[PDB]
Amino acid sequence: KTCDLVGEKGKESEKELALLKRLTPLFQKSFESTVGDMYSYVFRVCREAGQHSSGAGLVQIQKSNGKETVVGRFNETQIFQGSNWIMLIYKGGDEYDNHCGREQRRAVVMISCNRHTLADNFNPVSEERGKVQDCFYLFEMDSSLACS
Amino acid sequence: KTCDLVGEKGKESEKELALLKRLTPLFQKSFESTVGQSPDMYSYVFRVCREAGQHSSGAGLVQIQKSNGKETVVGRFNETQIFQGSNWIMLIYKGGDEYDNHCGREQRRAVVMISCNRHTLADNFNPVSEERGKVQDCFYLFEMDSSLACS
Ligand SMILES: O=P(O)(O)OC[C@H]1O[C@@H](O)[C@@H](O)[C@@H](O)[C@@H]1O
Ligand SMILES: O=P(O)(O)OC[C@H]1O[C@@H](O)[C@@H](O)[C@@H](O)[C@@H]1O
Ligand SMILES: *[C@@H]1O[C@H](CO)[C@@H](O)[C@H](O)[C@H]1NC(C)=O
Ligand SMILES: *[C@@H]1O[C@H](CO)[C@@H](O)[C@H](O)[C@H]1NC(C)=O
Ligand SMILES: [Mn+2]
Ligand SMILES: [Mn+2]
Repeated sequence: KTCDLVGEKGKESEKELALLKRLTPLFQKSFESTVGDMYSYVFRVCREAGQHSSGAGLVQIQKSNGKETVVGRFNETQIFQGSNWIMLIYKGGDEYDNHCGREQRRAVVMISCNRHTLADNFNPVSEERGKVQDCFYLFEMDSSLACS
Repeated sequence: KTCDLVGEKGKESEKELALLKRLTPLFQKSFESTVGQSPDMYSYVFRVCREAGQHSSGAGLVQIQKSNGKETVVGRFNETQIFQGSNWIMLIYKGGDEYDNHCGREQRRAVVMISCNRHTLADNFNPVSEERGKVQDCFYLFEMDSSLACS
């Protein structure tokens, strides 16, 4: 299984399919947040990032008790690009219980161009959980694949 | 009138409210860019939290057909979303005019990626692309530079 885009299989956006193809070299990799807090984050491109076979593309692990929360699933992927960046979004994460109208969590990853690395510097920016809807966890990473 | 964020008054995001305040210096400005070839040549006009249309439609970004001057609303500022990263700000206007034959006839949407540029308050507004080949979540993408996106 890989990233699933909106639309029927084989009928998805050619623009999105092309971007997934471009990021293929990153599928085998795993990315983890730094700083050594309370939560750690693990992110993968179109592959299982969690340890519970939940279909997670990005997970949040609470350090004190090992709780793994799915932030976004790769079976609900959106991907687009600009001049020197690529935005990847995984929807369908575990539902909130007291924020955001109890909607499913979502992960938004901004990949910026960096000619010096295939991929690195992955880290969370912030979590927007103060809205009535359309909340999300925001992350950033660098990759030469985002360059033009 | 100004940008309206999701949620009733008092239930809006503290982060979005602060970002909205930060963008104030851009409100008085207007941006334009002409792209495409006839009969599909368009003039895109964009404004931050202010009317961009030549008529009171509440448009934040409009697409003008150069052949007849007809305006199509890409996004309305009464449906604004704004967030920022380390050296960029993303602004989204939903509620544009509905597609008639694409994207399940959903309302158009404008996505503007504002990148940091320490040399200008705002410049280089440029239409990037239009995604109208999906069953949902279609959008028009634009880019622009602004020192306000610098951290
Ligand atoms: O589920 P509620 O009670 O709304 O709490 C929401 C919070 O849960 C924690 O376990 C983390 O996942 C936080 O990032 C999240 O914002
Ligand atoms: O309205 P339909 O028939 O779906 O066509 C959609 C197209 O219309 C044109 O006037 C422009 O606004 C294009 O950017 C848009 O993609
Ligand atoms: C994605 O997977 C989850 C978990 O099995 C499921 O609940 C959801 O319906 C799936 N969404 C899609 C794209 O069908
Ligand atoms: C956006 O403005 C239009 C124009 O009247 C309106 O139909 C729509 O309800 C507004 N969206 C919101 C946030 O209610
Ligand atoms: Mn909870
Ligand atoms: Mn039409």
